[PDB]
Amino acid sequence: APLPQLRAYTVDASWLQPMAPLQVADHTWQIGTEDLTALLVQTAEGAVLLDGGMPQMAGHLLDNMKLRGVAPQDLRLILLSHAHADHAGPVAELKRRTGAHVAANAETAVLLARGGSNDLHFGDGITYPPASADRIIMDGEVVTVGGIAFTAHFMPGHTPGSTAWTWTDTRDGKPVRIAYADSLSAPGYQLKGNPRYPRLIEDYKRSFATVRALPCDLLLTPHPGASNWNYAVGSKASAEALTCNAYADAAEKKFDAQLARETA
Amino acid sequence: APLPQLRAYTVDASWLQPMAPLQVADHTWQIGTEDLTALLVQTAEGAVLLDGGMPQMAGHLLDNMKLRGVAPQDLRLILLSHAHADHAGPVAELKRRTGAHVAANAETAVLLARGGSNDLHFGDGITYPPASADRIIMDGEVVTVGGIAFTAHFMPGHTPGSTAWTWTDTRDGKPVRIAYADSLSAPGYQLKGNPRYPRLIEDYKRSFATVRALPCDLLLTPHPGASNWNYAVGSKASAEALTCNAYADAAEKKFDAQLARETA
Amino acid sequence: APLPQLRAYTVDASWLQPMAPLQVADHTWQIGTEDLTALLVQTAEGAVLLDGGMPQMAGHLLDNMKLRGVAPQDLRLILLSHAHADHAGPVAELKRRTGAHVAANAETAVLLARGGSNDLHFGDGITYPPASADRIIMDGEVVTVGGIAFTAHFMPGHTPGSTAWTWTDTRDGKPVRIAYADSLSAPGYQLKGNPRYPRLIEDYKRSFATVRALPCDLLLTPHPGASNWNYAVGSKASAEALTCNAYADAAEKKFDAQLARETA
Amino acid sequence: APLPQLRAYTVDASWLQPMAPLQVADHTWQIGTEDLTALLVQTAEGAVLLDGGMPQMAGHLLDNMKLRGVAPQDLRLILLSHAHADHAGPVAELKRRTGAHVAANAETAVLLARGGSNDLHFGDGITYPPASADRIIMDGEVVTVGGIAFTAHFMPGHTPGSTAWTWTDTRDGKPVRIAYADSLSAPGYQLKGNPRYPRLIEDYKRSFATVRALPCDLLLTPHPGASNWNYAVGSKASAEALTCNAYADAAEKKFDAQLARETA
Ligand SMILES: CO[C@@]1(NC(=O)[C@@H](C)C(=O)O)C(=O)N2C(C(=O)O)=C(C)CO[C@@H]21
Ligand SMILES: CO[C@@]1(NC(=O)[C@@H](C)C(=O)O)C(=O)N2C(C(=O)O)=C(C)CO[C@@H]21
Ligand SMILES: CO[C@@]1(NC(=O)[C@@H](C)C(=O)O)C(=O)N2C(C(=O)O)=C(C)CO[C@@H]21
Ligand SMILES: CO[C@@]1(NC(=O)[C@@H](C)C(=O)O)C(=O)N2C(C(=O)O)=C(C)CO[C@@H]21
Ligand SMILES: [Zn+2]
Ligand SMILES: [Zn+2]
Ligand SMILES: [Zn+2]
Ligand SMILES: [Zn+2]
Ligand SMILES: [Zn+2]
Ligand SMILES: [Zn+2]
Ligand SMILES: [Zn+2]
Ligand SMILES: [Zn+2]
Repeated sequence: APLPQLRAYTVDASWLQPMAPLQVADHTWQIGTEDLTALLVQTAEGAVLLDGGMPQMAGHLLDNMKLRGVAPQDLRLILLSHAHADHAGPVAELKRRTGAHVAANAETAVLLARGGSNDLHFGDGITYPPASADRIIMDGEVVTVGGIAFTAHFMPGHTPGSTAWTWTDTRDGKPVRIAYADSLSAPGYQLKGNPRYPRLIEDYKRSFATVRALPCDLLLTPHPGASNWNYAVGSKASAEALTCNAYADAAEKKFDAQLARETA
Repeated sequence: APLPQLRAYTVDASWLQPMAPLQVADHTWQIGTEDLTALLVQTAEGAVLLDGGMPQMAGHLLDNMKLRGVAPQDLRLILLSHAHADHAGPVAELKRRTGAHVAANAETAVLLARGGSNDLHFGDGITYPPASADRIIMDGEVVTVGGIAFTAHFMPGHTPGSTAWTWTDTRDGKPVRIAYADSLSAPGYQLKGNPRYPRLIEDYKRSFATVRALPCDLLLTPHPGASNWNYAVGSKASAEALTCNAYADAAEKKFDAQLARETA
Repeated sequence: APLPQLRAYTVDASWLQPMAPLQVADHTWQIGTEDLTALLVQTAEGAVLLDGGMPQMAGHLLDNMKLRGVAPQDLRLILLSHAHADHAGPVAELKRRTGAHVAANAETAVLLARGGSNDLHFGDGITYPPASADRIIMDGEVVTVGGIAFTAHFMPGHTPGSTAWTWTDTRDGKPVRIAYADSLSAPGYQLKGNPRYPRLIEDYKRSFATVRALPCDLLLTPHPGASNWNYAVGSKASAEALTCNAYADAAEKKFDAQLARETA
Repeated sequence: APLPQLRAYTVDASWLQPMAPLQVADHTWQIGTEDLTALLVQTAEGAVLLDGGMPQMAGHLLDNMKLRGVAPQDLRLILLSHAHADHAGPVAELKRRTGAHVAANAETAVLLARGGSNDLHFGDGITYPPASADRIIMDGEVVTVGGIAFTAHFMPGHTPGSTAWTWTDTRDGKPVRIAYADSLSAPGYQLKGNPRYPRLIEDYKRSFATVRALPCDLLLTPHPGASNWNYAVGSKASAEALTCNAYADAAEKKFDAQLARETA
């Protein structure tokens, strides 16, 4: 009776289904897969990448950047929603091949430093190549690349360092406020009495109110289904997209029902 | 046509076949599995562990230490042959649960810090939970725990930081010189003209002569088959064990034949 | 006209004035200097150290532990108030010489990892030997060593990872609730409109209310003058010590007057 | 009798004496001070910096890069001779302000990671802001930026990770082989029987022969006096510069006389 073999982190095939660069605004592009968000922001002084999806998506992201006329040495910054294998996966390979820097808060940096290992809820079941954050960011801090200002909004819950990013782009000259809000889900998390996360419920509740008050005209999430984005239809992808109020309100209802069932 | 799924590092079942603590000398014990070496050294001032095998062997190692009367807080040091997933796997979990420190050289420390990712030959196919080395060790440096002196011998080749450890134990009062020599194999390595490792052949050749001159009465290797150890038979495990000369000479012949076929 | 020479972090002589182990409770001891707190907690399963003061105090701390019958290998844990050079100074040297582990939150860990460099308010003027945190701690998490439970209380302000620690000791069988609250001062900090710390005022205000509600019978601070401790008189050191209410209330008044003068 | 105050790392004023960009070859520039080398290499695809001198020289280096028409975001790589405070000082500040990556070997990376603390010979007397190496380099590995190939040559001795860099530039179309060899000095080092560095003498001797065989037409050293460079005279700076043979031969004679006096 030998010890069990290691089991690989397998996902649905749609998470690894590549797609062409879908345009979100004048400078914002979706360059990930159909069910995983990876936002590219093109400025005059370089490019910014938000999330990267699964670790094996590193080659696909560079091809889309090549399609948008972005050389690897033009990627200047990498911002993260939260440092899980399905979002910060290819960060390590992207740093070695692009010369880009990574900005994250202390909680995301320490989770990124150990490659998702020793997760508060998943243990070591979702490991990915570790990377190091080059700039430590605080709540409400502004990061500027090529004139576009990125304001950080801490929304702890899914991970201790879950961060939502807001920036103002344009759509035919008219300004649009984009809000890339992180996941508000707790899949299989022990909500009450968790010794690894004692104030988990208080952080989720504060994060619900944080997402409601985000300056947002167009909302995006790491998993596009959470905000009803459908990258497959391309032109009509943002048709049924939720607001920040509707996204946080629906997430809180599923959180309260989940908390009530945990006490049962 | 989606991107490929991640594939888990799977090994032969004998590598994960637990065994009772086999005695090597008065203070040296084999507490790993049948085909993976994990040496425990009991002193009066604490315990020292050499290697740990696969990551999922962390629970098995603590049970054997419990069988030998070693509490988790008595493990004081963790020494490594080389920082691969099948040898330094459970190092991260052991540090969190035992309060032990890890001593390794700079090359093993940087490979251990990124959890085996970005391997010079395997890329990211053999990732394990990352750990941090607490003490950086040089070639020929002595580490002393409870009166037993551990001398490091750098033997680069399999990994840039492959290290052999020598210490003198006893067997019924009579001293015996133990040499835990690292692997001298190059499974699928590009030996000549490797841009990631330009002086690979020069390091292997120097490591062959290094193993021959090791002060050794009893030889052990991370994979027990490399030195003809058979942990299954227990009492007669060291019956057909090789010398340091025979181990390095056989490894060099397989290396030269492999190098000659690579040029073909 | 050459560039300026580096300037060393110099303090008042009383901060470096060694003292004998002063007893705070049955198991709690002050083993630092006269104007710098370094708390030693002796249990049956090991010892815990809270803060260490200046970097050059590493030799003095081990001598006091020797006076209390604590060998270097008995120090099991190192807890921190905040990772500044005058409190977490000798942490790096203590880890190499004691085999102890360090527990801190993500913000204290990243500041400890870069040795106090790139401080949000002091830049690189207060660098100390860097150390690595072995266990990442969350708000309200309990750390247990030898039966004594240490509960963490995040109180950001002086540093982003300022932490207060509470544990219950005894004094002749009678239980006493000890609260080691971190500094609530902001010496020369830009409080309003700080780009490195946008929500600085909101964190201080929340930390003021956090200290008021600490379960505390006896209060201690990293700088003993902040809570009116006088380690010099020894037996009557805790005579005029402040409560948690009086400490947080006085710190908030000095904070409000400082904020009002910054707007002037 | 209080503990001693910290003492700052003070150097001669000429080490901090700024100078205008002196031209070494078509693409190689000296942009450091008069007695500290900091080499800038301008290519079409970016710029490469070799060493940076003292930590307080970060502002001076960016001004010279501005004089050469190099924006901060054009510095792509930072190479190091060895990670001491007087050579790798401003590496941490340069990474935060330029978006550049650092390439070094494992021994230089671990010394750079702890900011020069716990030095094998100087202890903690020469601490500088810590930085992290982004790419780990092996002996003989080639690093290419903008068409210029940088070959690494390990020459351990002054530090365990001392590295010499060779690249081929031009001087009016004619190619010139530049060799930036690291220091071969051992100021106050215990050469024989050093427990922190057992094979110190064997590494110096091997490094002496390594420098002799460097492909070199023009030699440069971190301290320009070691190779008889005089940056002050500008146009005639390379007048009396030594060869690789003369530099290694003179360093070995001073090493042998120093070793013979240590035995006395
Ligand atoms: C670690 O990645 C996740 N978990 C998994 O993929 C497996 C392990 C699973 O839980 O089934 C995780 O958390 N995500 C989220 C999110 O909302 O962020 C949701 C909803 C589920 O998918 C990813
Ligand atoms: C990464 O671990 C190893 N490789 C594998 O397990 C797979 C990936 C494989 O190569 O088939 C590796 O190297 N080892 C050694 C050794 O001699 O050290 C040998 C001989 C083969 O087993 C382990
Ligand atoms: C970095 O250490 C401190 N600052 C200094 O020592 C110098 C630089 C200084 O500010 O004069 C710092 O902050 N402390 C505190 C505290 O309350 O924690 C107070 C009140 C002042 O002393 C230490
Ligand atoms: C740490 O920096 C050095 N040492 C000092 O600056 C002080 C501490 C000193 O030794 O007097 C060091 O080593 N260098 C070298 C070199 O050859 O690299 C020489 C010759 C001396 O200067 C620098
Ligand atoms: Zn997730
Ligand atoms: Zn997810
Ligand atoms: Zn291996
Ligand atoms: Zn192996
Ligand atoms: Zn402070
Ligand atoms: Zn202080
Ligand atoms: Zn030096
Ligand atoms: Zn020097």
